[PDB]
Amino acid sequence: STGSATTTPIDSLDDAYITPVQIGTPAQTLNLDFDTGSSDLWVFSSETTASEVDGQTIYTPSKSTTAKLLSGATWSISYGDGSSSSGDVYTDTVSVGGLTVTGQAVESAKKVSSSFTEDSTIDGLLGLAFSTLNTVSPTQQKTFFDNAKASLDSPVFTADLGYHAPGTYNFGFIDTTAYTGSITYTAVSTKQGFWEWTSTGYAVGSGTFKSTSIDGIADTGTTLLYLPATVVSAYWAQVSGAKSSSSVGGYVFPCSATLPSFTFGVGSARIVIPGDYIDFGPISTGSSSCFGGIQSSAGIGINIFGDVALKAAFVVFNGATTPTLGFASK
Ligand SMILES: Nc1ccc(F)cn1
Repeated sequence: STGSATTTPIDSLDDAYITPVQIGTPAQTLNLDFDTGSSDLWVFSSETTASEVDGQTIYTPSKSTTAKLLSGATWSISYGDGSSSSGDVYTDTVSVGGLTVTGQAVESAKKVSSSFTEDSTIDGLLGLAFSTLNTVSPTQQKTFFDNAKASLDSPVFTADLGYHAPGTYNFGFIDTTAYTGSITYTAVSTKQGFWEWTSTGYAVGSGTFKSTSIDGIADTGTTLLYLPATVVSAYWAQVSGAKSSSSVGGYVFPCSATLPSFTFGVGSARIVIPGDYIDFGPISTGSSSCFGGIQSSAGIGINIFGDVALKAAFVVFNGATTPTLGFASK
């Protein structure tokens, strides 16, 4: 079997991507944030605190003839940005563009933090990292990918995020028309539960490539590219007027600048992120100071190849016996 769904940026800056997911019987379509950095499938629901719901579409388990309460199961999750959610668990039918999973754990939110409330376009998340990070207690649950894997034509899923454009999440196959050249595969460590790999280096604009090992995770759930301080300092040094701002919370640059590109290594292969992908618009409405898309990972504890980097490439999350990552230019 295979699945294919269109993923769409939530706004003009590509702050996040939403993909419609069908839940329950009859189908309840919720727009979820597919996150290769987490492992909980959670949704806004009929159980979410009224004041915490502001425009999102909710899942009503009582109206699904296939929804079953998972006795005594609860979940609670905290994310890198300080956001969080928690609640109870149902098992229900979940389909992503023609690919169906019966008995998939759907975590119904009883509480969501202010950032989820404020984001009316995101109805919940669909975790695509390794099931070892799933928060369901006392019995840990599996991800949508983990449950569908045995059935897929190939044990893979692909991310093809667009820059100010629609894109695709494919399950079970590799669309050879969606990329140029070849897919270069690289080793994955699942010890932290993430799609963790090692980049062979970087280049800033037309500058010389620095061969250096950068350990990080392929994370579609993180908007920006988070790299070591030395690397990020080398990038922003090429932009006139760029500076690290403690009040804003990162590197800022004059909105009138034309940003240099950023290249990262995948083995001998190179993925080029055009400069425009690194522009995250005014720091505050009407300001001429803009927020950078490449930020330091010094406060995080891990380098993050988020949407900024991934949207420059066709990405294969290969769930074979020994999992690996594939990257191609497109
Ligand atoms: N890095 C993040 C932050 C929030 C979220 F829901 C997922 N990933």
